[PDB]
Amino acid sequence: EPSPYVEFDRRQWRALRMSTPLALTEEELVGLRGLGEQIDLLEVEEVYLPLARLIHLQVAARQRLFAATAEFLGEPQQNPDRPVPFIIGVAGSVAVGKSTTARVLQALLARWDHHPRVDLVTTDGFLYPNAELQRRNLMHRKGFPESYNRRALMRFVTSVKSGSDYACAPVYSHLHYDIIPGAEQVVRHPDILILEGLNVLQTGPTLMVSDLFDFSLYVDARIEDIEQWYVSRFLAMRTTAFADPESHFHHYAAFSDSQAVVAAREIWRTINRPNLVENILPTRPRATLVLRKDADHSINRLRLRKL
Amino acid sequence: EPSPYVEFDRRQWRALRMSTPLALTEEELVGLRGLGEQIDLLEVEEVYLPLARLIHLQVAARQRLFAATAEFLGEPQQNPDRPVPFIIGVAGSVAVGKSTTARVLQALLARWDHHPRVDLVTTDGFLYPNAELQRRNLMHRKGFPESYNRRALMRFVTSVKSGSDYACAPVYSHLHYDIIPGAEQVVRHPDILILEGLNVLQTGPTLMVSDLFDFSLYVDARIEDIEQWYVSRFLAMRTTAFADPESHFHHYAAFSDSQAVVAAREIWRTINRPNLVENILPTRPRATLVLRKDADHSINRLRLRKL
Ligand SMILES: Nc1nc2c(ncn2[C@@H]2O[C@H](COP(=O)(O)OP(=O)(O)CP(=O)(O)O)[C@@H](O)[C@H]2O)c(=O)[nH]1
Ligand SMILES: Nc1nc2c(ncn2[C@@H]2O[C@H](COP(=O)(O)OP(=O)(O)CP(=O)(O)O)[C@@H](O)[C@H]2O)c(=O)[nH]1
Repeated sequence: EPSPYVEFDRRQWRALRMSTPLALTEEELVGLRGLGEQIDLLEVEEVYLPLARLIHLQVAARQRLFAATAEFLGEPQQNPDRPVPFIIGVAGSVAVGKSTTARVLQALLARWDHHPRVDLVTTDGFLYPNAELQRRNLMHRKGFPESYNRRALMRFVTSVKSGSDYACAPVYSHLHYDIIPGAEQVVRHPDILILEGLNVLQTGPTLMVSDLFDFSLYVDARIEDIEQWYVSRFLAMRTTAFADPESHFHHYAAFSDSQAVVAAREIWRTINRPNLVENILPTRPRATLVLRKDADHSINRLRLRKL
Repeated sequence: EPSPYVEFDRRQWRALRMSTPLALTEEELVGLRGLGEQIDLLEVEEVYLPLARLIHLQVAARQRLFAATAEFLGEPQQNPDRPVPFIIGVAGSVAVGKSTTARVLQALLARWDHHPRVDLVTTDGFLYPNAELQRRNLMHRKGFPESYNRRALMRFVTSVKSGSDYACAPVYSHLHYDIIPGAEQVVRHPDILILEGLNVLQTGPTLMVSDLFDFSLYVDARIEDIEQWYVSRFLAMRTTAFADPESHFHHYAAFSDSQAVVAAREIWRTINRPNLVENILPTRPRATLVLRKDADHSINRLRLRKL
């Protein structure tokens, strides 16, 4: 049975590091690591460094492709001070670590030669504001496809990849649980743009952001493990984020372990699980590379699309 | 407003012919032309020849891309006596001419230098047999996504593109309105494979045939024009295909003009229109190139995906 995919284990995958330099300290790793995430410098050596290699190889080859269409159109030859930006999508469930994965990947690629401008944008900024979610009856569907201004997101990525000088994305506060009035993230003709979100890999009756990806990543794990990571991280946040009297979720700080397990389980069951099953997981088959995590957060298997 | 697309008119498009040779007679054109289709050598010069150019340019550049992943995997370098087959998808409504478009495109590419093996497979062969359609209650949904063994189709294209020596597709009889017992089409490591069908561009919760396309075409026209072409061609077939006493639809030969208009309109309304609206048209936004036809069958506008 021939297949579009090839599976790896860490053994096999790490061999494809060749001689890529590790350009990242313990202190820097820390700054990118989210609460509960186990990633260390080893994993970055054996997992993220082959990945960065693969991407370097594909960036050049992906340029050929746009140049051919340029040659065809008889267009001015492509300004080397600004090629067509490489778009990378990073998807997966709440609590699976995908955000850390994208930050880390950003760090690795910013540290190539001649030092490529590598931007990272999360789809948080494209959530509808709370007022607008209330209007659409979606205050309990935050993270579902329809809780996003998908049109604005598509405008953004399309703006960037088409070679615009600058594009703006709004900005989300996790503290306040809402979009920040007046705040903008500004992205200026990067060489690489990484876009990270739950549903970035979605497809539809219209051209979407996944149709612009030159490369995509989906961070995966058994569903019960993710529930565990999610519940655990919720308990943990009682003394970090919820501890802030400003936090929209301050009332959670005073929960008992079991009150907090109960609350976390109910949010998992009513929001995050259904989203993962109905929307996120169906996008996995299209990802260039799946990073499979064992119950301890450790990436031990990988699935690559060779077709 | 930046855009993934660039629109052309025939004027603009035909200029991109450069100096591509026309390698096709009137007699050969005829043999590829379906009943009711207006395509002539002019249209092939001004429309199909830029298209063949664009494709030649992209075939080489698409090879870079697979070689990079090969370089990454540290794989044996790619046998030049057999590169990774270029897959082209051709979609659109019943009666819009897409089949002619694909035959013609096959002819043009088979007539390049060193003479590339260019296969053409229609998704007809992958219809479930009638007995099996009856079982699924789908004898009046022929052409809808679910009337196809999509799994077998995916196995086929995956087989070919992965570099298999041979792959087999079943074969459909239009005469008998059913799959032909024992019949196989055999495709042997072509350089280019064209896959033509109503829904080939569909997407889904699984990796599908559209995810293997390196290039896609969608032949388009105003919906009322296609109904007209369909109705007209149905009347016409009273003295061609239906005229055969063997034809599954022989009883249609004896219809009056207006009886035949009535029958054709009802099939349009109950089958072909709903399929076009619900399934085929939503795939248009993803096509590399849309070929837009005026009420006379003439391709006068084109939409290209530059992103
Ligand atoms: N204030 C607050 N922040 C949260 C909450 N849940 C998640 N976050 C933060 O918002 C972002 C969303 O995390 P999540 O959606 O689970 O994805 P993830 O990829 O697992 C996040 P990472 O890899 O950094 O741990 C993360 O940066 C996380 O630290 C919450 O309930 N309250
Ligand atoms: N025997 C028979 N053949 C049909 C009938 N309708 C279409 N065909 C033939 O089967 C194929 C399906 O045509 P259709 O699905 O309309 O697509 P198309 O791209 O417009 C076909 P072309 O470009 O060759 O005219 C074509 O080769 C056509 O000649 C029919 O009712 N009976």
